[PDB]
Amino acid sequence: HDGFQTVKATIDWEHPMFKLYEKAKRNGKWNPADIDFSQDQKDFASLTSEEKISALPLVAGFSAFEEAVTLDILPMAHALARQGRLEDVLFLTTFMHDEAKHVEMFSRWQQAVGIGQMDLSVFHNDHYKRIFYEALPEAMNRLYADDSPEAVIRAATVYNMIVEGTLAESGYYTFRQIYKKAGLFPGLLQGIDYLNMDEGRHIQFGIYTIQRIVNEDERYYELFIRYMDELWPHVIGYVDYLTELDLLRHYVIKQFNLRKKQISRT
Amino acid sequence: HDGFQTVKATIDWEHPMFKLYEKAKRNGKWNPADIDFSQDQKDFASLTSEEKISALPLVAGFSAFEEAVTLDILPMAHALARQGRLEDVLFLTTFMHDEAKHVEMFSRWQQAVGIGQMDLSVFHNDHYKRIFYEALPEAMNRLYADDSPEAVIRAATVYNMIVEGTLAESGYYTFRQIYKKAGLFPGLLQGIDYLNMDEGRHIQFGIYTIQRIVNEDERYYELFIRYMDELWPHVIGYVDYLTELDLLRHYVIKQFNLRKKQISRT
Ligand SMILES: [Fe+2]
Ligand SMILES: [Fe+2]
Ligand SMILES: [Fe+2]
Ligand SMILES: [Fe+2]
Ligand SMILES: [Mn+2]
Ligand SMILES: [Mn+2]
Repeated sequence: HDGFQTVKATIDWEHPMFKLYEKAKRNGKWNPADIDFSQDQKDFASLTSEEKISALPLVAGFSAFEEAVTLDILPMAHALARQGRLEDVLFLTTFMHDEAKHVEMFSRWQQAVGIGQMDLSVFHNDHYKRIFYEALPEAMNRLYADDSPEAVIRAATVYNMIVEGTLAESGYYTFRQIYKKAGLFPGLLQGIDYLNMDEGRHIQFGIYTIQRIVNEDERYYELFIRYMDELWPHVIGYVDYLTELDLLRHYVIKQFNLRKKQISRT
Repeated sequence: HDGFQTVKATIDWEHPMFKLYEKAKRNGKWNPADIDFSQDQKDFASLTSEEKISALPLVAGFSAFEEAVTLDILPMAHALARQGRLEDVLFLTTFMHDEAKHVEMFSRWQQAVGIGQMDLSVFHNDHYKRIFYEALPEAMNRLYADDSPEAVIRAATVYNMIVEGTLAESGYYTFRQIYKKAGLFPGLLQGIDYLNMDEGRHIQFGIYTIQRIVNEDERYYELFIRYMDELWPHVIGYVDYLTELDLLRHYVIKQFNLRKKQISRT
């Protein structure tokens, strides 16, 4: 440690990520342990065997979505801390704790409805593993040895713009539509609503991070777009697998294109 | 990623660190942004120039205590995550966010009373830097390449048992005594009270971590005691410097001996 910013001076109170940190504390009070899952248990028990296995593929993708991102944000926090970006780090403590609650929430639902013992790994095909078992952890872990603008942009693209901002967002939108209409799983849907509010902040961090790097050299804009496209085939290839197993497809394309539009070449 | 625990099964609901994580969410709602510092500003302004410089040495040690530990817990989170200790990681998200609030709180006080511009690095002597600029970050950063029981015990000893559990605890106890008696700085003291409640949980993580490793091989008990003693000279050497510049001394010895007693050879 060369010194400490709050000894030499203070926090930068006007920093965008300090402002996001403040919002996260105000809006991040929900506790998954407070959700009543008593009705979700009766709902799941009421389902036919065939109706049961219809919910499980998305729920397997969910618990893994959340456990992966809980573990995989730590190298980003390390890299930004090493660059002295104290406000970013403060914000990322709320990011990481949010992901812990999301892991917790889905595991509490599984336990409540009685599928905790079932191994749901069956429902991750080849493209799902390419992203969540491979390209996500490789891009994040890179940052321990290579924190170049190229490496940070790629980490933020894979994690924030694709995993959270394209795939997970579409999955939760889809799952909510379906079961809100059925009147089923009110505990889980309240959980997803809280989760979606959290993830609004997470995507803003990804946008800020990519944009501040693009703002130094528009070459990085073309890197951003290329990594986005590089990843699309596996994004859709997981959708197809679930399908083979419609609205999920349409919303995913929309979200992917929206994320590109939130980054400006200049 | 080999798999995801909450896909294959669930969280271990009975794990001690899951229970500590639950407590942290219940008891970790305070927000430093809600503290009224209006009276602290008038108090500091009322002090004579000489009374002012009496508070500053401890406050410089404080803002650095907290900024160092915010950054320096990340390698422990990485190491335990790599070992698949999901419940420990969940808990450590509350640990890291608590430290962010502690950094924030002290920086908000400095800003409110009008010392934010002053560089307080003057008040870290040689032993303070040995611990906080050197031995703390080296022991934590080691865990990126060496997560052996020896390395984890040493990290937990330096960070949790010495930095937090011996020095910071004694400093806050001392500072509170003094100013509570004077009727001064009620905002700061409310901040320290909240901070002290948080740090109760942090020390329990350190104890759990050391004890679970000692429980595999009592050789590690003698390592624990030796690292504790290795560090004492610099612990007291910072006390002496502040003194030269009494109750702080007495409480520090007590806390040091208490921390050893919380680890059992068997
Ligand atoms: Fe997220
Ligand atoms: Fe395919
Ligand atoms: Fe702490
Ligand atoms: Fe000395
Ligand atoms: Mn999430
Ligand atoms: Mn602290």
